[PDB]
Amino acid sequence: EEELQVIQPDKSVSVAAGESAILHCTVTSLIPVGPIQWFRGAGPARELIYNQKEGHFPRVTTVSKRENMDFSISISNITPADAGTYYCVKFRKGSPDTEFKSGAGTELSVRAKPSAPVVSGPAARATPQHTVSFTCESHGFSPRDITLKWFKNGNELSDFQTNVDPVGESVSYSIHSTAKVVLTREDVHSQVICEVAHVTLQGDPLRGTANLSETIRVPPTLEVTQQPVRAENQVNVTCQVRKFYPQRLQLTWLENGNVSRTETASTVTENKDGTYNWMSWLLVDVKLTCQVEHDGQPAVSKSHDLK
Ligand SMILES: *[C@@H]1O[C@H](CO)[C@@H](O)[C@H](O)[C@H]1NC(C)=O
Repeated sequence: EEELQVIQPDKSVSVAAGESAILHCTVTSLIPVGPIQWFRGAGPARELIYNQKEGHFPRVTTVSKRENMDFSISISNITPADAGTYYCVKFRKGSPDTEFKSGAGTELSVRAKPSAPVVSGPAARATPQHTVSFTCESHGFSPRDITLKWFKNGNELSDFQTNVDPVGESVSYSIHSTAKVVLTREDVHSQVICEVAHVTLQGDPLRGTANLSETIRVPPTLEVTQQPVRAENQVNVTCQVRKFYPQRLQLTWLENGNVSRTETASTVTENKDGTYNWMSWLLVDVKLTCQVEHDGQPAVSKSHDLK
């Protein structure tokens, strides 16, 4: 009978997060007498995973009598934090029991899905033809390999920068990406999309969206005119506030620098591009000024004179 050998037939095992991992180990001899123990890591600070003779290991279960020679284990509910190299080790009986021979080790790698991509646009709004940044973020996947793409309404974008961290080794990875997007006057109904592809994903990439309606500001055009009034000594003066977004607009009517009336747009019409239209009118050497404050921005105004 040849001397006891500890045999770990698998150099590496790959498990999906949440599943059970099987770590195989068989010993060739029953002598010398002593327990088999499982560890993660070797040398300094190795972690006891299972002890055949005593203790509680709820996650550990035996995969196989006194002539038992198979010491394979199963570990339930795997997480990325279980990744590492596992060693099956034979000890000689004693108090305490001394180490005798170690298996060659089995590397356990764990597969985790990326989290749903979160897309954030800038803090303040911008007008058409401005460039704005969007950030995309996804965490906790392994392996490190991943693919990130950006789209604006279906067209893939190219102007972006991506980072995966750690650059070094870890159990889970994160991805962070920033894309530069040029706003047009048609973006109220537009959407920016960040999609990630990973092996743990059954064909369909995870997507994160951001609606440009939250980011765009389209300033109103003003137009002040005068209408025929039946009664004499009266003129209908109108201000048309057209094609604006969002719908937050305050309008003050002025008479030679004197506040005649203030108003908030309440019932607007909508255009095909998602912007709104509104109009205010009042019955009146004299100047009339239609003064507008759109979405908390600096007042703009058109002035008009009396017949
Ligand atoms: C002033 O003109 C507007 C725009 O045509 C109209 O809707 C409004 O009713 C007019 N005011 C009066 C008193 O007719």
